[PDB]
Amino acid sequence: AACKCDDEGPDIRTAPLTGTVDLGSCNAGWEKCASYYTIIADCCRKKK
Repeated sequence: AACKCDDEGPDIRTAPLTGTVDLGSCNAGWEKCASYYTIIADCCRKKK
Protein backbone atom coordinates (compact mmCIF):
# COMPACT_ATOMS: atom_id res chain seq x y z
CA ALA A 1 0.00 0.00 0.00
CA ALA A 2 0.98 3.56 -0.97
CA CYS A 3 2.07 5.81 1.91
CA LYS A 4 2.88 9.53 2.03
CA CYS A 5 6.42 10.56 2.95
CA ASP A 6 7.81 12.79 5.69
CA ASP A 7 11.33 12.00 4.40
CA GLU A 8 10.45 13.45 0.99
CA GLY A 9 13.68 12.44 -0.74
CA PRO A 10 14.68 13.78 -4.21
CA ASP A 11 13.54 10.58 -5.98
CA ILE A 12 9.95 11.69 -6.73
CA ARG A 13 8.93 9.15 -9.34
CA THR A 14 5.22 9.83 -8.72
CA ALA A 15 3.93 12.19 -5.96
CA PRO A 16 4.38 12.54 -2.17
CA LEU A 17 2.68 9.11 -2.35
CA THR A 18 5.86 7.14 -2.86
CA GLY A 19 6.42 5.07 0.32
CA THR A 20 5.14 1.51 0.82
CA VAL A 21 3.63 0.15 4.03
CA ASP A 22 6.24 -2.38 5.20
CA LEU A 23 5.45 -4.86 7.99
CA GLY A 24 7.27 -4.52 11.32
CA SER A 25 10.51 -3.10 9.93
CA CYS A 26 12.09 -2.14 6.57
CA ASN A 27 13.98 -4.13 3.95
CA ALA A 28 17.42 -3.78 2.30
CA GLY A 29 17.36 -0.64 0.14
CA TRP A 30 14.13 0.55 1.83
CA GLU A 31 14.75 3.71 3.86
CA LYS A 32 12.32 5.33 6.31
CA CYS A 33 9.77 7.69 4.79
CA ALA A 34 7.42 7.68 7.79
CA SER A 35 9.37 5.83 10.48
CA TYR A 36 6.13 4.73 12.20
CA TYR A 37 2.72 4.57 10.51
CA THR A 38 0.26 2.08 12.10
CA ILE A 39 0.62 -0.49 14.95
CA ILE A 40 2.92 -3.08 13.29
CA ALA A 41 3.64 -1.22 10.03
CA ASP A 42 6.12 1.47 8.95
CA CYS A 43 6.54 3.46 5.71
CA CYS A 44 9.65 2.73 3.65
CA ARG A 45 10.87 4.08 0.34
CA LYS A 46 12.81 1.90 -2.08
CA LYS A 47 15.52 4.41 -2.94
CA LYS A 48 18.61 3.82 -5.07
